[PDB]
Amino acid sequence: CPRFLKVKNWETDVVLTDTLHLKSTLETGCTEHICMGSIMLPVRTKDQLFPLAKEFLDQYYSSIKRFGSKAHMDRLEEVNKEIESTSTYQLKDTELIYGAKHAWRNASRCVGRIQWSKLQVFDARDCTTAHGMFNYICNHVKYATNKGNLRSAITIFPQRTDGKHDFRVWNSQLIRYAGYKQPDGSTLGDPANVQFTEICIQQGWKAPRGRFDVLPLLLQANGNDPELFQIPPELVLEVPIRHPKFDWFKDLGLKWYGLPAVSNMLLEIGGLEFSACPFSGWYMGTEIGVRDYCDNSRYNILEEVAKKMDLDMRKTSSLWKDQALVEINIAVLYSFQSDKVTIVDHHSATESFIKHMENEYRCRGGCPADWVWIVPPMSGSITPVFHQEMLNYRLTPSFEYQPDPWNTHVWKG
Amino acid sequence: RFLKVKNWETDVVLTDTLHLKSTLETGCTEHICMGSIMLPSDVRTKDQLFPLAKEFLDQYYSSIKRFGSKAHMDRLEEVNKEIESTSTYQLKDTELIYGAKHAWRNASRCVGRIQWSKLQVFDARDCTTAHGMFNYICNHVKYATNKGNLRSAITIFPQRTDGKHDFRVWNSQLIRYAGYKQPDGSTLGDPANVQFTEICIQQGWKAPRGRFDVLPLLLQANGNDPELFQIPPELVLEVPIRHPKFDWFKDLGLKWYGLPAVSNMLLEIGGLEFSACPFSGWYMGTEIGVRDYCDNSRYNILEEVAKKMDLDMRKTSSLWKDQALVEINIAVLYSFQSDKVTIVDHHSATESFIKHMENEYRCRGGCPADWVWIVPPMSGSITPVFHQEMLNYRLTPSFEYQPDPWNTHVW
Ligand code: HEM
Ligand code: HEM
Ligand SMILES: CNCc1cccc(-c2cncc(CCc3cc(C)cc(N)n3)c2)c1
Ligand SMILES: CNCc1cccc(-c2cncc(CCc3cc(C)cc(N)n3)c2)c1
Ligand SMILES: C[C@H](O)[C@H](O)[C@H]1CNc2nc(N)[nH]c(=O)c2N1
Ligand SMILES: C[C@H](O)[C@H](O)[C@H]1CNc2nc(N)[nH]c(=O)c2N1
Ligand SMILES: [Zn+2]
Repeated sequence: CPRFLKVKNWETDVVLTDTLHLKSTLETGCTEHICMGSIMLPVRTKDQLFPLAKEFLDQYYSSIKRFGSKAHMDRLEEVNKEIESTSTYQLKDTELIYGAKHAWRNASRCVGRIQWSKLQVFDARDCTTAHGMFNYICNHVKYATNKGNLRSAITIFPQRTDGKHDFRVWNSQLIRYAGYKQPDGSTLGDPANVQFTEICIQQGWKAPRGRFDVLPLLLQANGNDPELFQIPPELVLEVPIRHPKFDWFKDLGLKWYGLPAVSNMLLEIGGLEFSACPFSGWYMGTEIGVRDYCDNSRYNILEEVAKKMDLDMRKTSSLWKDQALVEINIAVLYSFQSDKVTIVDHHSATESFIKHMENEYRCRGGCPADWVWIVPPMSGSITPVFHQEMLNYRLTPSFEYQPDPWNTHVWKG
Repeated sequence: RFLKVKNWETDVVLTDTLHLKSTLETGCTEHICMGSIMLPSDVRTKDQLFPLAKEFLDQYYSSIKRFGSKAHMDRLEEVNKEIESTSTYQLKDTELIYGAKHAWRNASRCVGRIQWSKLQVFDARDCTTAHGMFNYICNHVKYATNKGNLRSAITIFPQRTDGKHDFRVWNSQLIRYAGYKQPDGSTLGDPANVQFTEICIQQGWKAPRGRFDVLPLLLQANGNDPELFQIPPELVLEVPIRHPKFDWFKDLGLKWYGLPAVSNMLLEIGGLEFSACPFSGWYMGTEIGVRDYCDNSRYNILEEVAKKMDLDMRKTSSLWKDQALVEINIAVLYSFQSDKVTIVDHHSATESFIKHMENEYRCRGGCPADWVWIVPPMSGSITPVFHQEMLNYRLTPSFEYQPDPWNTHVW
């Protein structure tokens, strides 16, 4: 724990000094003997709860310039009594909004954080049933989509109590396409969603069995068995994919949804755990064009595209894969822009992230960042983040991973 | 303590036990990960040296299936006596070769390690002068180049003694191009070599002030002041860069050297330190086409190529940078292949490394790997290493960074 750590940008020689890392609480997974930097995935008693609450409230009252005020001390007193009496406590609306914005600010794997202070927070802590969850999520989807002019948002459902009454969205993302495993081993739709699609089918979903079927919401309230709901199609904004020069690209039959919305993570604020907290922003082009379309384990279209460009596919050293990859990503950006749906290219997004990061070092004393996730999955070193040294550490409030609900849920019947 | 790594493309999970043998530290802690830091953070004494020797001799004699044998114990005793008596010791040829091959095997930032056992080791421990060093290095360069059919090699000069008599190659690579300032204010040649080029000039180099001037070697023997030598031009194989479809590409006047040879690292074996140990393999295309040619702080040619292709350079979202990048890298590979000079593309190299990883996990119980360096600087996720979890840890024998000699050297 040196008081100071420096990071260097090897393109510009800009050096920054991190002090924020001293406020780090959680573990990284690394030790002095091993680095787990590329590892994807490396109730609560009142004893451990009041320090977490106090730490959070101190940060909140500092940020509003009321540290040590009567208001601050009264709040600490109030939360303390509430914890020792009820074993938990409730956040004020202001503290909830602060908490969610800062969990985003602290998200070291997110390149989009220049936007963190612009987040619409929907307080759904009065929700009690799956039907109510469905209503709240429809409203979030409509607000966030904004007819293509996307707005960042998060909807926060009631916190965990004894761990037996959890709210969960079983979908990993609010909008996703179904995947179907055929008897011959082939896959229709999104191969990554085969298992979840099967769960949905088992729960009674009638699958149209096409290549781009929007999955139903599977929603769990208060620890009850989850229930199926179909998002109104008119709320699901989609973009057919075409290419500005290649007129055959449309006949690939590709489209994607406009709203990226993560729904399987846990929001921790002041020791409290919000197990259902779907959040959404707008896409960076490579997410679709590189990963969704071109991962071997996803739609995997590099082959067909390269064929239609008539590239030399007999030797990898022709770089036919790289050539097709670029065209596909051009087409995604082109399509979204043409239909006036918010999207950002990986050049713009990484450039903005560097400006954000430098701003954060100056005003906050640091910006935790995961290089392995921040660097885009194509053209890495012609973006500025590639050459930027980053320190990764964990601040709270935070977004955390949690087990998949189908592995832990106790079925009521 | 027994760690698992998962491939998220194939769902294959491997179990690493080799990390438990890790000696050196990572830079990371439980509170902060320094995985993206390029460089995280004086003789050895008698007491420090003998356990290092034993650890090494133990793994050597294990490797030849004679662990705990008479010859094993005999060698341990002999080295022990030699250290006690002379405060250092000398490696047997067999041990030197083993150690060098395993330093490569342990290089966590190297994607090319499937080749680790096929390394030609040149023992230059009898070298005493800078002229001797020059001769050894010329022979290395000729052997490794092999008229375009490259062969991996390392040349190992005398080990550090009291630290006052270090052998050093002052160049960071055996072959690189000069960089010059401008009254124009711009930069001619390789911008990353302006400082070194000035030192060469200050030491008396006659610079032709061109865009691709092979730098002279600056060689330091036995702690003496470094001396200048020019590598015979006919030993430095270069490749003119042309494109298989774009006839205008040759007009850029681009070329690059065929031999990638690192000369500024320190080789540690059994606690002994070899401060001058140039090694060489063959290029992966992206090294030249992505980094050397398109880094903004390097030859920075993206804009020029983009213009020749007549792409829309008004908006970043047209991905004109990305399109030019691919074409530049197509040309590099095409040029090397056409001139019959060994090169590997990033798809081929990363596929090899995945096979090497699986081999190492199966027969060794792990493979230390730095994902940040192993994933190529373009088209990351369409190479298999992107989806491969890797554990990074430090085994010896190893190649280590050391301070640049011009900051340490007392003249
Ligand atoms: C507003 C525009 C945004 C952009 C352009 C953006 C960009 C990205 C991208 C490209 C990723 C990587 C996704 C992946 O590879 O699976 C990511 C990850 C992440 N983002 Fe952002 N994001 C945005 C908004 C948000 C918001 C509103 C939140 C929360 C309130 C957020 C929190 C996170 C978190 C927690 C991750 C890690 C995801 C994981 O571990 O699976 N982001 N972001
Ligand atoms: C024979 C084919 C080889 C290939 C294709 C290959 C590939 C690579 C590449 C692409 C890098 C990254 C270099 C950079 O970005 O600056 C690298 C680094 C490295 N390689 Fe290999 N290499 C080969 C041979 C060797 C040999 C023969 C040795 C040692 C005897 C070696 C040891 C290392 C080390 C220590 C690094 C890290 C160097 C640093 O930290 O700057 N490699 N290799
Ligand atoms: C570790 N990868 C998790 C994963 C795999 C496959 C697909 C996804 C995924 C599916 N649909 C939407 C997303 C959106 C991710 C995201 C979230 C947010 C808030 C913003 C943004 N630009 N991107 C991811 C995630
Ligand atoms: C951290 N980057 C150090 C650096 C910066 C700029 C240029 C270089 C460089 C220059 N010339 C040759 C190299 C060769 C690296 C290498 C070594 C070996 C043994 C094999 C290989 N394929 N590639 C690197 C290295
Ligand atoms: C800051 C970051 O660590 C730095 O730019 C690294 C990234 N990955 C790299 N990977 C390789 N192979 N070579 C490099 O020089 C670098 N540079
Ligand atoms: C094993 C490795 O950590 C894994 O493939 C990571 C690499 N970097 C990533 N980066 C982003 N943004 N998203 C990802 O899913 C991944 N996957
Ligand atoms: Zn680490």
